[PDB]
Amino acid sequence: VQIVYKPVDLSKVTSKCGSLGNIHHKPGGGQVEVKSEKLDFKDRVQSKIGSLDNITHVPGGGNKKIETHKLTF
Amino acid sequence: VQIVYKPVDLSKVTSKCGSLGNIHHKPGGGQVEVKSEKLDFKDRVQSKIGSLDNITHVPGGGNKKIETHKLTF
Amino acid sequence: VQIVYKPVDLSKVTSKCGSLGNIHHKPGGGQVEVKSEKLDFKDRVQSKIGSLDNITHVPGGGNKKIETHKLTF
Amino acid sequence: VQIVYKPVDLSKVTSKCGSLGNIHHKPGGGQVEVKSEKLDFKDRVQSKIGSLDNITHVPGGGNKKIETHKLTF
Amino acid sequence: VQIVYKPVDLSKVTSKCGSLGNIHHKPGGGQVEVKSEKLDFKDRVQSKIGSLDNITHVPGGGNKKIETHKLTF
Amino acid sequence: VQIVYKPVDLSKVTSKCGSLGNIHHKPGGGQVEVKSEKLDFKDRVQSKIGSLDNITHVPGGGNKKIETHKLTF
Amino acid sequence: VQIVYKPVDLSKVTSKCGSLGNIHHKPGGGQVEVKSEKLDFKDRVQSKIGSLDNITHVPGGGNKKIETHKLTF
Amino acid sequence: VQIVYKPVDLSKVTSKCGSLGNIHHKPGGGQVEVKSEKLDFKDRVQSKIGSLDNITHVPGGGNKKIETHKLTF
Amino acid sequence: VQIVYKPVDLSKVTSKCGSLGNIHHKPGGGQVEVKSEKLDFKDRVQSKIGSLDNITHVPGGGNKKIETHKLTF
Amino acid sequence: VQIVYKPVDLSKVTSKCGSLGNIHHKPGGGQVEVKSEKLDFKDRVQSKIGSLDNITHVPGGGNKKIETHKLTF
Repeated sequence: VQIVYKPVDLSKVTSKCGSLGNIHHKPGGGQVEVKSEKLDFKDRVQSKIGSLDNITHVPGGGNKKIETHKLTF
Repeated sequence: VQIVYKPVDLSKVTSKCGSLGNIHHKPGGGQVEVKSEKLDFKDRVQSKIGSLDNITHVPGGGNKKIETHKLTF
Repeated sequence: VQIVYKPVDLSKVTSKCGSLGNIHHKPGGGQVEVKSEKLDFKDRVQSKIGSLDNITHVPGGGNKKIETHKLTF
Repeated sequence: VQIVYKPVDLSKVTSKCGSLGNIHHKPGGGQVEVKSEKLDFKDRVQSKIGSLDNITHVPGGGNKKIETHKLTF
Repeated sequence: VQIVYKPVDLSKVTSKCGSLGNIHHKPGGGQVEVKSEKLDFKDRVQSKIGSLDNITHVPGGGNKKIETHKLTF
Repeated sequence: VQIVYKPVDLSKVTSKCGSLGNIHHKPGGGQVEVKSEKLDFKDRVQSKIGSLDNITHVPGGGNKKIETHKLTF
Repeated sequence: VQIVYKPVDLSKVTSKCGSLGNIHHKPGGGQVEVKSEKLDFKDRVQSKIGSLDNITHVPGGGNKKIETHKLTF
Repeated sequence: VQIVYKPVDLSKVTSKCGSLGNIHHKPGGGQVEVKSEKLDFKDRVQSKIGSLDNITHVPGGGNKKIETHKLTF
Repeated sequence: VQIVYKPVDLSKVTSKCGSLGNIHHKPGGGQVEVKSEKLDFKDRVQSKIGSLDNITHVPGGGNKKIETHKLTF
Repeated sequence: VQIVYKPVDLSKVTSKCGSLGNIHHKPGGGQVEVKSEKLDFKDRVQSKIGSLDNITHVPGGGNKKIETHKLTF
């Protein structure tokens, strides 16, 4: 068996921006209550229990490229 | 058996912007109550239990390219 | 068996920005209460229990490239 | 069996920015209460229990490249 | 069996910035209370229990490159 | 002229209570914005401009008696 | 002219209470913004401009009696 | 002219209480911003400009009696 | 002219309390910003400009009696 | 003219308390910023400009009596 894998990639993900400007993120805080008894978990688990988060994310370009290659014989 | 895999890609994902400008994110906070007894979970699990989140996301281009290649013999 | 793997990649992820500018992140704090009894967990687990986080993220370009290559014989 | 692995990569992740500017992160503090009884955990576990964190992250470019190569015979 | 692994990489992750500027991080302190009884953990565990942290991170470029190569015969 | 003023008062304002009990006042905070230019005021003026107040008032009897007597000749 | 003023008062304002009990006042903080230019005021003026106040008032009886007597000849 | 002023007062303002109990006042802090240019005031003026106050007032009886007598000839 | 002023007062303001108990005042701190240019004031003026105060007041009876007598001929 | 002023007062302001108990005052500190240019004031003026005060006041009875007598001929 002969396998040739050559996925040539010539590419760009780009952006141009003059300015981003005035960004105002001003939340009132609220209130979060979470009640549970038993938390049992495993094997690739991501969790958030009870939160009040504020995220301001202002990159000067946040261009993203995700690529995967899988060859299984 | 002979397999030739050559998916050539010449491409672009792009943007241009003069300015983003005045962005105002101003939430009142509310109230979140969550009640449970037993949380049992596993094997690739993502969860959020009880939240009050505020996200302001203003990238100067957030162009995205996702690509996957799978060859199974 | 003969396998040739040569995924040539010529690429760019880029951005240009004049200025980012005035960014104001001013949250009121709220209140978070979390109650549980037993936390039992294992094997690749990420968790946040009870939080009030504030993140301001302003990179002068936060361009990202993620790439994976897997060859299983 | 003959395997040749030569994933040549010619690439760039870049950014240019005139200035970042005036960034103001001014949170009110809130209040976080977390109650539990038994914490039992193991094998690649990351956790945050009870927090009030404030992060200001302003890199002059925070361009990121992540790449992995895996060959399993 | 013959295996040749030569993933040649010619690349750059870069940034240019005129100035970063005026960055003001001024949080009010809040209050964090965490109550538990038994903490039992092992085998690659990272944890934070009860915190009020403030991080100001302003690198003059915080460009990052992460790369891994794994060959298993 | 003869004026006799003798408004005799025999009275009670009273209360009895076993217990008041469990009182929970838990507001989410909201947001108040007030804009004006010129505030000009005088002669017995009470005012509140822009507020977010929370009052919990639980007296163990808050019985009130208000009485006024005015004789003008 | 003869004026006789004898407003005899025999009275009580009272209360009895076994217990007041569990009182929980737990507000999330919000956000208040007030903008003005000129504040000009006089002659018995009470004012609050811009506030976020939290008052918990739990007297073990807060019985009140207010009485005024005015004789003008 | 003959004026006789004898407002006899026999009275009580009272309270009895077994216990006051568990009082919890736990506010999240918010944020208050006040902007003005000129403050000009006089003649019996009380004011609060810009505040975030928290008052817990728990007297073991806060019974109050206010009385005024005015005779103007 | 003959004026007789004899406002006899036989009275009590009282309270009894077994115990006051567990009082917890635990605020998160917030943030207060006040901006002005000229403060001009006089003649019986009380003011607070910019504050974040926390008062816990727990008297074992805070009974109050205020009385005024004014005779103007 | 004959004026007789004899406002006889037989009275008490009192309290009894078994115990006051466990009082916990635990504030997070916040942040106060006050900006002005010219402060000009006179003639019976009380002021606080910019403060973060914490007062715990727990008298074993703080009963108060205020009385004034004014005779103007």
